[PDB]
Amino acid sequence: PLMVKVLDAVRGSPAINVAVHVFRKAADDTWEPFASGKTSESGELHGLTTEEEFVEGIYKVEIDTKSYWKALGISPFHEHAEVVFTANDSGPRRYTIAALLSPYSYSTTAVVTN
Amino acid sequence: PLMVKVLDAVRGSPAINVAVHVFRKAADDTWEPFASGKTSESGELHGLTTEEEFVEGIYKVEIDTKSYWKALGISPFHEHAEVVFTANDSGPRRYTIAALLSPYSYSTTAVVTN
Amino acid sequence: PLMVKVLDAVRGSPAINVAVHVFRKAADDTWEPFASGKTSESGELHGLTTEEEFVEGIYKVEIDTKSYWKALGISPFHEHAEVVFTANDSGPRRYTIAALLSPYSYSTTAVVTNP
Amino acid sequence: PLMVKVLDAVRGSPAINVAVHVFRKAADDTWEPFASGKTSESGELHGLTTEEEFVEGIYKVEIDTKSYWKALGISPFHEHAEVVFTANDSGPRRYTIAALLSPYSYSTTAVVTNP
Ligand SMILES: Cc1cc(C)cc(-c2nc3ccccc3o2)c1
Ligand SMILES: Cc1cc(C)cc(-c2nc3ccccc3o2)c1
Repeated sequence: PLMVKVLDAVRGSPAINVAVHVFRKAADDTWEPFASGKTSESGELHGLTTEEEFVEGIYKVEIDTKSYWKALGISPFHEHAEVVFTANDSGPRRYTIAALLSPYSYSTTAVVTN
Repeated sequence: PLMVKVLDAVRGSPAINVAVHVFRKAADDTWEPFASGKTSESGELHGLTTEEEFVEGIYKVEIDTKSYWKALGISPFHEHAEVVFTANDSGPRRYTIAALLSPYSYSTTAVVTN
Repeated sequence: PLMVKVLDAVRGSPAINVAVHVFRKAADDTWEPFASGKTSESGELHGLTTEEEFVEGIYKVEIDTKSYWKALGISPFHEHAEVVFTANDSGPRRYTIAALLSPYSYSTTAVVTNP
Repeated sequence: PLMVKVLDAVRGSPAINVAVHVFRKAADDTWEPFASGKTSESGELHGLTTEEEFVEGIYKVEIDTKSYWKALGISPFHEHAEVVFTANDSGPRRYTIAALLSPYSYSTTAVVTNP
């Protein structure tokens, strides 16, 4: 139900081997680790969770943009990109969190489908 | 070798049934029709051309954003979105022209891969 | 030294009355409240801090996009937009944090100048 | 009534010395040259036209992004960014055409105000 896709606006390519961490907000308002991985050669990270586990709640997707740029020998602005949203059962069932990265800028969009 | 993908930033969905026209720049500097179609339920338009036909040159991808918004009952700013680029044989072989649409704004990125 | 500007991609206008909260990473790694305000009729928020107070650190600029959208009758996707960055680590700079908002998408850019 | 502002997403700065050509659709459906200029050190281009001259029409703002990038040693993807819109068809408005540039990506937003 959750996929993350990352693109590099400088090179016009997927952003490969980017670390991504997902957290779920706990009842005490802290962020608890939920799932993680590294984007593939296609810039995608699949397999993070299951329908059973991805219950309604507030989630945060943290994308390690700084390490990505540093590996390319480029100084970037942000520490990371963070995407924070509520998962809602009464909306479509599949969430794609997309991010488009530049050194001093990023875009993120949610594509929510059935 | 050429795919076009269009997303709707207002609804968080693919932009479906969007008309797309591709032109190739002729020797006399006019734009000649090259290929066209409508985006699918996934917001994608595949099958526009072939490797044989997609020779080096300057191409323009025109996305009929205004009709898309009007069909949703929303007044938009732009007449269309236009993406103009040179196809280069010494780069990767597959070009994805992506567009992210809002009523008063759009983003476009090229993802060029092997 | 720190300004925030927010635009609305739906209406083609400044995003007015957007709440913004700034935090700074403390020595204990918690996010300490640093400054807050709301965007004006121009979509800008000025006067958050001073060059004396805006020391080196890791800052988080939280833009309350959900609270903004709900008021135009849009149930938007994100809770807020968070912009996290190291500031002033090569000496004082001026930072503009710009954000462009749509209900299911946003972008943010930093413009950094050396006075 | 017509301003263009351009930012560079790579450097986190205004995009300076960017050429901009504006055209207007003529009665014969050709693109007639309307105004041109270059962005300043602030990334802004002011003074393109006057409210008298900026009549209703379909306008195209061509931003010469390739010419810009080639100079920072980036071979970029696009030839230019084209922004095409109907203006002033409900009476005079003020238009800001903003663009955010990366070598393989750009975004553009319009801010439209009624004086
Ligand atoms: C935030 C943003 C900006 C742009 C120009 C494109 C996209 C985008 N999001 C995508 C999700 C799936 C496949 C292709 C996609 O392209 C996302
Ligand atoms: C992150 C972003 C993306 C785009 C296409 C535009 C802006 C933007 N933010 C602006 C604030 C004041 C004047 C012009 C502005 O343009 C900010």
